Amino acid sequence: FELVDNIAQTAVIKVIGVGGGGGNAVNHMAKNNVEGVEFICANTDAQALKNIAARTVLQLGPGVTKGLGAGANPEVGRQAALEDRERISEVLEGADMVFITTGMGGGTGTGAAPIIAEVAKEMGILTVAVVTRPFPFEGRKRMQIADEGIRALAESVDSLITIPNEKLLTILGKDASLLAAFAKADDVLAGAVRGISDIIKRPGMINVDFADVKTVMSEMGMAMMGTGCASGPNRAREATEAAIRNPLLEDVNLQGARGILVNITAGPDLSLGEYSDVGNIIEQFASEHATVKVGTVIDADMRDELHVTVVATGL
Ligand SMILES: Nc1nc2c(ncn2[C@@H]2O[C@H](COP(=O)(O)OP(=O)(O)O)[C@@H](O)[C@H]2O)c(=O)[nH]1
Repeated sequence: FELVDNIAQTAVIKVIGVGGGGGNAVNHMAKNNVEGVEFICANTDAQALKNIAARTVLQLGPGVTKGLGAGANPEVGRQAALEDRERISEVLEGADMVFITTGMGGGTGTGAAPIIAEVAKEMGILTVAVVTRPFPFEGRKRMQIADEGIRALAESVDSLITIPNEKLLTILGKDASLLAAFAKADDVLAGAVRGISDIIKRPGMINVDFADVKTVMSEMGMAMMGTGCASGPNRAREATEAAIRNPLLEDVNLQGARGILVNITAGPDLSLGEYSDVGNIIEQFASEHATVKVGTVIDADMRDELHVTVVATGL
């Protein structure tokens, strides 16, 4: 309750997007409602890094690729990354937590991300990776590489949030279309990152800190998440139902999650009343052993709506 942690709200959070898709997702975040974090784009494609939101960029494998980017080849991404080990670390120093975000299935992102996680993880930084999985319409070829990297990535991250791009279609449905599909991806990834950092950076009346997060998140590996967003007299219960009922949490057995982290983002009116509801609903779907951390986020530039965001760790 009363006693807060060592480096609570103060935690220096960096967010790095690897490869193309990643850069896109990141640059989206910048030009959006994602504050308290330092953005960074890291691509082997020197070209891509030209003129982008994030004020910190890192070109990988200058030698290996010559600013031409690992032609969808993971190995080239991994090689370019190892070449830049030093540079990677220089960019990471001072971070309490790092967000490696990227679209798996490509070359830069796929092969480079695991290395970067490896670095940070060594520096003793809370390493969380938020990555997508090719849309069905991307070919088994690409979908094959994704699993591949994800397997490797998992080996060196405190936690790994997978996002089955398929599900995004589920949602979209009618308006499903390349533009929207990837735009949606961008958005969801932003949610995942914003989802957690906001809990640390923009606390509400009841708050969770870095110590709380470190717990449910440190070396848990393999996570999934889902969002809900209601409003009106029962925005609480509703927004929560919607969260669990989120497709992105369709085939997930919360009873299994060793750790569950929750985020309630609402106006200055978010009463303790609701908070209780949010947690009660959760406490049922969770395994009595599971360690559940529920926190509040405060947002003014938002009204009656109350968005809940759950994250199942140590799956
Ligand atoms: N969210 C999001 N995902 C993307 C975008 N572009 C591509 N992707 C996905 O992420 C993967 C990475 O592809 P790409 O960025 O070309 O790989 P890179 O070689 O690491 O640059 C793809 O296979 C897609 O499924 C984008 O703009 N946004």
